[PDB]
Amino acid sequence: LEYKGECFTKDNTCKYKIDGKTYLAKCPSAANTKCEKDGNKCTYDSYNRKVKCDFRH
Repeated sequence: LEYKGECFTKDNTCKYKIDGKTYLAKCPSAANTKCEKDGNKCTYDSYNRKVKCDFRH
């Protein structure tokens, strides 16, 4: 199951939490996966080691 993580402002940044220790993740600069406001939604896939960010409302 995808991990629950958040993203940062347009500065392109993401922080996810994992059982045991917490780590940080980076998101793409794509306007489709970018962040207009810090604290937006974010996701990190360990299967593909790819981190995708999404924003809504």
